[PDB]
Amino acid sequence: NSVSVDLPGSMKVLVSKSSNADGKYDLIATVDALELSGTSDKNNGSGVLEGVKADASKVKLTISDDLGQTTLEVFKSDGSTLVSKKVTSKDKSSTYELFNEKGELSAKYITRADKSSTYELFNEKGELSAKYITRADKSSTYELFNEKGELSFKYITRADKSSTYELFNEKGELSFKYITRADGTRLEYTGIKSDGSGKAKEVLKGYVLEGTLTAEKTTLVVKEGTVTLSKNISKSGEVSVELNDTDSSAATKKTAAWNSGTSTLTITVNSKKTKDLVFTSSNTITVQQYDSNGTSLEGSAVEITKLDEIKNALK
Amino acid sequence: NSVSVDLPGSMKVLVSKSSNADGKYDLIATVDALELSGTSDKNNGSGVLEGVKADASKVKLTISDDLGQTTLEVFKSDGSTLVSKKVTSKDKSSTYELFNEKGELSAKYITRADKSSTYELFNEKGELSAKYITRADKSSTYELFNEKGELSFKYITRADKSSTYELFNEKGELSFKYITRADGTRLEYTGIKSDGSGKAKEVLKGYVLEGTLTAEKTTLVVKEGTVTLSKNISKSGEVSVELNDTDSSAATKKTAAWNSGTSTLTITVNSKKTKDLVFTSSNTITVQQYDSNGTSLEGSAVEITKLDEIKNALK
Repeated sequence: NSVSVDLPGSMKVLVSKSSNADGKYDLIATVDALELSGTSDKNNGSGVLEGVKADASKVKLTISDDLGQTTLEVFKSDGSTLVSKKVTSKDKSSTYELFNEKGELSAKYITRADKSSTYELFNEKGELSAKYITRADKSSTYELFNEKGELSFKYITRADKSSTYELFNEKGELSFKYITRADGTRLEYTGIKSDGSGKAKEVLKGYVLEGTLTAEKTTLVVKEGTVTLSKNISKSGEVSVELNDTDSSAATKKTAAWNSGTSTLTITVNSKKTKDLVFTSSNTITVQQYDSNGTSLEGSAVEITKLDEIKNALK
Repeated sequence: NSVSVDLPGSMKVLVSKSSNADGKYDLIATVDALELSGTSDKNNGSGVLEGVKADASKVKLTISDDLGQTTLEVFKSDGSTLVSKKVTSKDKSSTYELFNEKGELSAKYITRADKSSTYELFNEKGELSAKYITRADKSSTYELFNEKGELSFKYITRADKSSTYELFNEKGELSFKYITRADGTRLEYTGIKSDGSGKAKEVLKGYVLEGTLTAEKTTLVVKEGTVTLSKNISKSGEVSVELNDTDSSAATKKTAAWNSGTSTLTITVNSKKTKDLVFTSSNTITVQQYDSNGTSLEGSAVEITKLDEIKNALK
């Protein structure tokens, strides 16, 4: 008679209660349609079991002494050229390797305790041709490589539901990046140089802002007369806004203060606050005027629909 | 004064009501942060408008005479090397082309009336390196190509929520295919030859069926004594089941009939129905016995959990 033992990788092994003619315990398990058999010094279900299919391909199940991992190998009829290998741990992490006709690594799937995973594809040269990475927060990264193993393309989805397409030049350097936010506003970077500089544009509902990219930050600029509004976006997506006016008259010169907590730029002329520009979480801009004391806001905040309207607010 | 005209691709053009000094109508539109201007013989908003950015890159908007399509071209400062081209029709279909630094096609996105689309990526050689196709029923196909423009990989999702991974050999012939159904049962084909033949396995809950693949069909086989059960799956997923017994005694010989409408194989021995094997929509097998007249089913249908149980039913 036998005991059934649960193993990592949703497998079972049957161990004899009594040892055999040689002092060993007899093992049986079923993989695919095939009964594997083996023997072990231990009676806990650990050991090696093997079988041979009708096509003479071979299956080997290796169960570690503490039942902490299983290895399942499938071989061609020569007994040494791998078809597949699956290593599964007690902690539910596993590596699955797939081999091509030659017995060389063709694809590899890795899953982890956290439920994250990686899929890798390999070419005729045994080099990594594509990789898809899923993390536990739902986010993912897909990478395509070229004959030199440099990036040709990359697509990233995030938890915030943004997506990014990245294209790379012949040398594997980022050349273009296209970010689509969940709300459908976009950032687009073109002509990106080896140092991470290039041209930038932010696509908002009803208008576009233009500017430049450095490795440090994105700077989008709006000029009207002598005033220059600059909207800065760090690599991490943190917005900060500034204003400079070359007007030297204390009567007409605009200055401003940025409040990071309220995402609000407050414009001042001649010692009095004149308006608040709010840079909202919906990726809109609203403008609202202060009263003649520069002390309280009047009327209601007005959502900007056009770049001319931003320019108007800077006059 | 001007009239505003709605165009394909969510654009607007302002046309003068009155013609100009040369008998032409003046056109204005805004693309990105840039005011484009032009003139036309017509007063409907059709014609060509152009602008030059602060970096001397150029934008050209071509609006057809019947307002049936727009073409928006972005050029480098030379005025001829494309950065991007977007052709948009009245029927909401559009082609978006992206060019690399050299002015060569790097990526192309096509969307259609039906809301289906294709994304294409091109390599340094101007050859198709990857393609993603989304159809209107939600289904999609992703293809990766090699340096010879033959397939290296393909991933397909369907409306029925099945997925398929396909791997290809050095010559671009299918070598492996792994089908995962929505219920988590699987078909796996290995060692696929140029004629579409190879090894097959169906992964069911609790057991695996093995067999072979031809271009015609998948045949999974279960043998017990002199009886052979064959489960056939066409390329389209249509199941049919047959049984043959080499037993020559009319007293013990099994035969069977397949009912495609009820997905049921009915076994007969000695002129009496003995059991129904149902091949269910959940990709399970149930067995149920007939009474001693072979006329009505007795007890209840029992879900098979193991290959040994199928073999038992064939004894």
